[PDB]
Amino acid sequence: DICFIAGIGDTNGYGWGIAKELSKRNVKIIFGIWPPVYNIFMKNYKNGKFDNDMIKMNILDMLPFDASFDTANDIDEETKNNKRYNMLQNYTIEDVANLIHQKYGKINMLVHSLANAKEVQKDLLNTSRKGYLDALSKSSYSLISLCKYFVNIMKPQSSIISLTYHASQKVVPGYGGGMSSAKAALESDTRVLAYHLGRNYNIRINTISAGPLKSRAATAINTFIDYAIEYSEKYAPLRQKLLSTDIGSVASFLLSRESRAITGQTIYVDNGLNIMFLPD
Amino acid sequence: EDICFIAGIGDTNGYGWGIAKELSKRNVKIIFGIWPPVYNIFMKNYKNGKFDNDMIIDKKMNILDMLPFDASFDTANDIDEETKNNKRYNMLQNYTIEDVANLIHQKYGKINMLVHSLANAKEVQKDLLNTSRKGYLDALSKSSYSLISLCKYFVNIMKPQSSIISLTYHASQKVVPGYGGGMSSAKAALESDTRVLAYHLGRNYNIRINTISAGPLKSTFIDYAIEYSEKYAPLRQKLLSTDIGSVASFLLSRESRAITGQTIYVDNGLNIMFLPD
Amino acid sequence: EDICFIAGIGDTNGYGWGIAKELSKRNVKIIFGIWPPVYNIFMKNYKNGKFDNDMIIDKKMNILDMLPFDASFDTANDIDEETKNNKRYNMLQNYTIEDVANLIHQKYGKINMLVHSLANAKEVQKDLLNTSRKGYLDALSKSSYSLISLCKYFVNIMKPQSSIISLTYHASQKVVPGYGGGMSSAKAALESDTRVLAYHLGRNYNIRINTISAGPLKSTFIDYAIEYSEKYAPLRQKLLSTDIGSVASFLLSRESRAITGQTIYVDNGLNIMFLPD
Amino acid sequence: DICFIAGIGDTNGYGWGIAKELSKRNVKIIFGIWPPVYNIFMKNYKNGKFDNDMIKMNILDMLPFDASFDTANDIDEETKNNKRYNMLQNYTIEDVANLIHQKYGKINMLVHSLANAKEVQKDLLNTSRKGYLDALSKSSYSLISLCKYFVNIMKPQSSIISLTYHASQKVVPGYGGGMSSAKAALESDTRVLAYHLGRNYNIRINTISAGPLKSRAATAINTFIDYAIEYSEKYAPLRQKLLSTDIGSVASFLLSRESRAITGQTIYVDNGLNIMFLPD
Ligand SMILES: NC(=O)c1ccc[n+]([C@@H]2O[C@H](COP(=O)([O-])OP(=O)(O)OC[C@H]3O[C@@H](n4cnc5c(N)ncnc54)[C@H](O)[C@@H]3O)[C@@H](O)[C@H]2O)c1
Ligand SMILES: NC(=O)c1ccc[n+]([C@@H]2O[C@H](COP(=O)([O-])OP(=O)(O)OC[C@H]3O[C@@H](n4cnc5c(N)ncnc54)[C@H](O)[C@@H]3O)[C@@H](O)[C@H]2O)c1
Ligand SMILES: NC(=O)c1ccc[n+]([C@@H]2O[C@H](COP(=O)([O-])OP(=O)(O)OC[C@H]3O[C@@H](n4cnc5c(N)ncnc54)[C@H](O)[C@@H]3O)[C@@H](O)[C@H]2O)c1
Ligand SMILES: NC(=O)c1ccc[n+]([C@@H]2O[C@H](COP(=O)([O-])OP(=O)(O)OC[C@H]3O[C@@H](n4cnc5c(N)ncnc54)[C@H](O)[C@@H]3O)[C@@H](O)[C@H]2O)c1
Ligand SMILES: Oc1cc(CCCc2ccccc2)ccc1Oc1ccc(Cl)cc1Cl
Ligand SMILES: Oc1cc(CCCc2ccccc2)ccc1Oc1ccc(Cl)cc1Cl
Ligand SMILES: Oc1cc(CCCc2ccccc2)ccc1Oc1ccc(Cl)cc1Cl
Ligand SMILES: Oc1cc(CCCc2ccccc2)ccc1Oc1ccc(Cl)cc1Cl
Repeated sequence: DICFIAGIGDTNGYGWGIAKELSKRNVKIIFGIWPPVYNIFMKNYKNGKFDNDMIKMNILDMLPFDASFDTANDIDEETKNNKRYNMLQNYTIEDVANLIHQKYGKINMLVHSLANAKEVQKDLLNTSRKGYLDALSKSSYSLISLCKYFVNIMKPQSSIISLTYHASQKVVPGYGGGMSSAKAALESDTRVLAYHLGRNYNIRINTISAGPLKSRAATAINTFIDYAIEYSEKYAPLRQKLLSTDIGSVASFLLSRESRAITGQTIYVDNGLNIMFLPD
Repeated sequence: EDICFIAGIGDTNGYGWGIAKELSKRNVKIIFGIWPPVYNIFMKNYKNGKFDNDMIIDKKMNILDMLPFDASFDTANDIDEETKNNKRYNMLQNYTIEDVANLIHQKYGKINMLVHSLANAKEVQKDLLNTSRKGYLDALSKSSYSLISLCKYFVNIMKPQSSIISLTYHASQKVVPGYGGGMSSAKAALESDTRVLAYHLGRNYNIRINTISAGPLKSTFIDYAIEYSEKYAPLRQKLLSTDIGSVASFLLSRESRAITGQTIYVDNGLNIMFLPD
Repeated sequence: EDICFIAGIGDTNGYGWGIAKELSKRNVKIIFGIWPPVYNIFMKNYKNGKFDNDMIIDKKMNILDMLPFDASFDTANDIDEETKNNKRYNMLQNYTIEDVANLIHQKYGKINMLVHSLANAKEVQKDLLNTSRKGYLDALSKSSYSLISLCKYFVNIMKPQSSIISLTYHASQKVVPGYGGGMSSAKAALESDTRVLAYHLGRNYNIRINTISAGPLKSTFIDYAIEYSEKYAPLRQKLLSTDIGSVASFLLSRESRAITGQTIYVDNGLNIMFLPD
Repeated sequence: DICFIAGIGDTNGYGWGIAKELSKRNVKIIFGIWPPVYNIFMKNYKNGKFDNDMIKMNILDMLPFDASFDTANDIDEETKNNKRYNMLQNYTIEDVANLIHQKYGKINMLVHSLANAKEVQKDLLNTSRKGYLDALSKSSYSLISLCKYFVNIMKPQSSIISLTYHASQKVVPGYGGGMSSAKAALESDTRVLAYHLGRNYNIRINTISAGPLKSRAATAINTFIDYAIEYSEKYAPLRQKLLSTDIGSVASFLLSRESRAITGQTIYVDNGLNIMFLPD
């Protein structure tokens, strides 16, 4: 059992919570880390910062990974030469697939745990074409392409999950930049992918619609997350605090053979908030 | 020590059984609630060892008890004289929803898992337009309200962070000609009630409730459904009662503590398709 | 010459009226079906001119007839002796669903528009978990099965390409605490049945059926709903009974010939929101 | 009553059916026409080809329009110089808005009736990043931007509609190139837009999920439409043939004041096919 986790940058997000829970079932974890935060994440690892947070994880490997790039030929010269990518290799999608396959053979688990939008702070009406396409490229297409290259290094009857948010289905003002659009496309693509992957590969794919968690990404939005969290803890059917390991144990289930008959689905792990119409 | 009450088994050929089997792997103690008119037959078969092969898990299914259980009666007060006189029922007692909760609580204490696994529609063969008021309401009574009454009465005998599931079918959401008698209507109400119940039980007791929308299991038209499913579903493998079982087991465990009010599809992904390919 | 039967009016303060008004603009002849216990009061008020202002369209609403109509009885056969004896009912006749279809057909011939605009739940004040089996099934009987029985009996007296609508509410799909007694369950069943009925009626009679999910109209918690709606809905204007009326008119016309089996939201867009802003 | 129809190229699609139905209610129609097909469409108009099809429409104007371009500054040099754009002016989104406002003042109706995807023939898994982003840019973002520039030349209480397809919600193999993704994003964006447009502008926006129609675009897909049409006519609850004027009269209703309380909605005009699970 080996899982590649694409999109972890610290211990405060869903990626880490998923890693933690998979470790409990003795799953081998490989981190794919965005080069802008790659070095600091490494430094904190060896300097034992995450030691309190790993309570012990089985981290097979930690690789540079940028889901903007499908192959080495896609890397633009500027990025190629950038201070933070300098200096790094094999971080495209095709490249990490190959690298992982060489080091470890075929894997059976894949987690898409990333999203990005340059103009998330703008509302949809005010988002540029460029910002909107960026959101879809990094948050949605990246999943499709992740699948395309990893299906060849995955066995049957492997499993894939991604993370989404209810703003795709119902209006959440402030979730801007085309992020709502990107989540809607990703939830749709999850179905279409589940069809092709199931038929041709006997591989499963689902997505988890998570509730609010105060992560790096969540703060990128101009107190929105604080309100989100506070509103959820007040109005959700379940009033417990939502933890990243709550999503993690659900991710672990979806990735395991116990969920062998579930595919193409959007599964809500949000203390039930999604079921509410009117505040209390 | 976890205990699960499974309401609605009649043989080892349905979802209830598949759910019992998977739960047993987690060392969950099982209590069966069985429709009185087939209770004695079931006990006989069980005694005659007909289920021995079905019970093997190198682990035996630990069946704590098997009780007569009728989802159409809420309390002793609701038993009509015609069933009181009735052959089968005459030699059985304490089979109303409240009576069974009291029995279980008395004999074994509080439980923490509840499975609603039962449906009945006396006119399931007639299409909706030709279903009588009597047939429709019977369908709703047995298949939908029974869930609410189960929750009403079993919540008092459940631990906090307990979990509840029922079984539903996609005919509630999309048209399946042949799934008649108001069974579609009953499933739609059940999925809606699952949300409303999730709010109440969640806020007032910290108890979760979800429903599993299952693909076809041979437990006529069922042969069509199964064939069509196996031809057109994203996943080619045969859908097993234990495929639903392992999902049920997870929803009933604390691994799913943040999931409630949901309809979870366990159907090889058939629900996602629009047109045959 | 188009004729629409509107089942479920009691005053000029609800959706039924708003729908009658808008249809009148299209020169549709209106027949009202009125719950017997308020039939006489309604006739009196109508006679005493209490509705004259409400009827102005420089066009008068053309009310072809007003008949007693009870959605809980399918045929003369279903009338229980307690209602037979009953004060109000005693002096009225032919108010069962089949009886009214026969009357209308006899007096006026075939119609081509049908509106189901009625809901009743005797325990609407209790939350779902505390609703009795009796209260739940009453809700389903009056609010959901009544639609099926209406279609069953009125289809024989309708022209081809006729059209049918009912009224529903979003509590079926998302939790609205306070909308109790199984009204949420009833609405969920009604929206599902609308699809199943659309298939049967569409294939067998080329008749369409849809439902309108309406926002709140003051016709307690309703004051909350209306206030919340007017604060948080995408559209600020007040939701009028005639906002539902004009949508109903369109769904009942041939302009919507390719729309059937749908739940159409007329609620200022409130349904699309997740969190208050 | 003036309506701008963005995305008509002949009389065989939904745009024309919508034009026809709006004319019946005495609405003034302005066509926005993709420059690749602009000249031939004009030529056929004056050469009376469409005369049989206009049975008489009130065509206020016919303008070159390319929804790929938000402003003149967005036009790339090659396109600017292309044989078919040569030669044409004011065809960006900002430009047609301005032009229409100068000629006619403010309008009250807008129809987004276009879609495009370079790789529609490929299935999702095999779509490139570039193809996928093209689909979203032309089919989805174009609506957002159309709204952004037209809201200023529209009165309250104006109305906007677009066209979508059920492949966003359920799997339709063969609807490739990210078109499924684009429709899912567009249905989501319709909600988010309905919120901002309703609150700030008292303007409505909805989308029509249409059934199959043998149009130019529909044939671009590698007999798929023929099967679609044939399957729908066999299995839809309503077995009448679906006409472009069936959508048109629904479009007319949504655009009119009769639908003043409907917004953010996906309305199915498809003889009811969407409600079916199992074939007959
Ligand atoms: N936090 C929430 O409230 C919440 C709610 C619902 C869904 N989600 C989803 O969960 C997922 C994880 O987000 P999170 O909340 O854990 O924040 P996070 O910051 O912990 O995770 C996002 C990670 O993705 C990485 N990343 C961004 N762009 C990348 C690229 N081009 N290549 C590779 N890596 C890149 C970042 O380094 C970052 O660490 C996201 O898909 C998000 O949309 C989050
Ligand atoms: N089999 C399928 O293809 C399928 C698909 C979707 C959903 N389901 C659902 O799964 C659940 C279990 O059914 P199944 O398919 O396993 O068949 P099953 O026979 O195993 O389960 C139904 C059981 O309910 C019991 N029952 C009937 N009336 C009762 C009453 N008044 N009181 C108590 N119990 C009563 C019967 O004894 C029967 O054994 C049902 O709720 C059904 O709607 C089944
Ligand atoms: N008002 C709202 O906020 C709202 C919102 C969503 C849906 N609805 C729906 O609109 C429909 C009309 O209700 P309304 O809000 O206009 O109030 P209303 O009083 O105008 O309509 C309900 C009518 O149904 C009649 N009725 C009750 N029991 C009956 C029976 N057994 N037989 C025949 N008729 C009976 C009553 O006389 C009553 O006048 C209902 O179906 C309701 O569920 C209302
Ligand atoms: N035909 C169907 O079966 C069907 C079904 C559901 C939805 N739809 C939708 O209806 C809408 C109209 O499509 P149709 O089927 O009528 O085909 P169509 O070819 O008649 O309409 C598409 C038009 O959009 C124009 N267009 C394409 N790219 C453009 C750009 N960059 N700028 C401006 N114009 C551009 C084309 O010139 C073309 O005339 C589309 O959104 C389509 O997705 C069609
Ligand atoms: O996909 C999500 C969803 C949430 C929930 C936030 C809820 C909320 C409510 C109002 C305003 C903002 C956010 C938080 C973070 C998140 O991931 C995001 C969003 C945006 C970017 Cl650019 C990156 C990432 Cl990782
Ligand atoms: O809830 C379900 C769902 C299915 C799925 C297949 C049923 C089907 C499929 C196609 C056509 C007709 C019927 C099968 C059985 C089932 O349980 C049913 C249905 C009806 C009654 Cl009266 C009781 C039970 Cl336990
Ligand atoms: O079907 C509906 C829907 C609403 C919408 C508001 C109701 C509401 C909102 C918030 C809290 C509680 C109730 C109001 C009235 C209504 O009709 C009802 C409801 C209940 C019964 Cl017994 C009859 C009828 Cl005619
Ligand atoms: O949005 C749609 C939807 C349909 C319905 C086609 C149904 C179908 C089924 C199987 C395969 C292909 C198409 C047809 C055309 C259409 O518009 C499209 C689609 C793709 C492009 Cl590139 C352009 C346009 Cl205008």
